[PDB]
Amino acid sequence: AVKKISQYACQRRTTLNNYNQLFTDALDILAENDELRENEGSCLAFMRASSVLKSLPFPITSMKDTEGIPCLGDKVKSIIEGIIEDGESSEAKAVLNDERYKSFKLFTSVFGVGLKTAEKWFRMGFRTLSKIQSDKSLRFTQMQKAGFLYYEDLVSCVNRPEAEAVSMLVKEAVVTFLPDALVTMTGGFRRGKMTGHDVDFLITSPEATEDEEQQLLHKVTDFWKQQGLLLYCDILESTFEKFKQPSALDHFQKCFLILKLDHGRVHSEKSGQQEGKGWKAIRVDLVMCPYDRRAFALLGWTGSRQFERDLRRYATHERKMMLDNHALYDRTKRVFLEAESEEEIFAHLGLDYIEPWERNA
DNA sequence: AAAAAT
Ligand SMILES: Cc1cn([C@H]2CC[C@@H](COP(=O)(O)OP(=O)(O)OP(=O)(O)O)O2)c(=O)[nH]c1=O
Ligand SMILES: [Mg+2]
Ligand code: NA
Repeated sequence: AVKKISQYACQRRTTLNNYNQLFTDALDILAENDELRENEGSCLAFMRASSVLKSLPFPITSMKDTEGIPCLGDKVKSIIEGIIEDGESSEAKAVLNDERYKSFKLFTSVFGVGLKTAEKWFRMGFRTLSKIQSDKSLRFTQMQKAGFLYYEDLVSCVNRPEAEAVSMLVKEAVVTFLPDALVTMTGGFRRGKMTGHDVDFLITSPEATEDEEQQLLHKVTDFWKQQGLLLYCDILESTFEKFKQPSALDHFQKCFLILKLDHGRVHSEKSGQQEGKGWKAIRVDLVMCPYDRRAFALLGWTGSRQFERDLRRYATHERKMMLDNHALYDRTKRVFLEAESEEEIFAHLGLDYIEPWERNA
């Protein structure tokens, strides 16, 4: 009954009602393992397979249900077969018991710790965070110190009442210095997610001067420092150049923060909870972009990561276009394509518009 | 420095 399924996430509608979580959770574990081991192509195969299954409006209950579904190779179909058999993946279970996997997941869960540092610590014989933190020869970056100091709060995922409380704080701070500014919550929460590892925002101003737009993130973070809310701050100045071709991280001015979010600012509706210290450390990402690039930045920062990947792949292989967070370039017409909305980008790409809550690829 | 942060 269902229409042909595209190999591209940007040509699929993926809502949060996942009927194939048994399969997807196992494929996500297998993808994450090849990623920490730096096997791009094998991880890529599991990510694409996981992504297609998330788009299905029904659960896979037999191998005949896998017919006509793209991105399901022989290796992926044997994993599906094993899960149909007893409800569990022996392959994912072996990864979960692997010493490298456990250590890499554990070490990279620390803010300021990436693949290189996790690898360094694993090859040194470390297996637990307790032994890393208490070691006398190791030296930590200021990001890693914050990562270890606020670890429990940061490893606890942010919920919607918390994200909304942060949105109010961001909007009140930004409107203080730029009353004409547009503040949009991006990331997972824009896609309708109930949790996240952080909260993301896109800030833009139609009438700000070059200086007002450069100074805004400094004014907002200083305002929070004065109030004692800024636990961690790292502001990356713009490396954005208007005429370079779109050919990881974008070049806009941005900041990676840890905010002290007072529980009193959260409208939780939840009762029976224990207040403890009365606040929670929340990872917050702010992006400032020039007004004319607002649609590309919004598309880039809304995600999901797989939706973004397939958008760029589709643009390259199907349209001979170059897309990133700053622009869209048409290699045939030899012209940069302008957009005032996400809808105009989809139209330029010849794609049916996919709503933010349908981008959960 | 490389590395981290989306
Ligand atoms: C890191 C990363 C991110 N992106 C885009 C797409 C998403 C946004 C926000 O990032 P995030 O990981 O928090 O995403 P989010 O979906 O909000 O996930 P969480 O709920 O926080 O886990 O950035 C990307 O294109 N490539 C990447 O490698
Ligand atoms: Mg996020
Ligand atoms: Na990390």
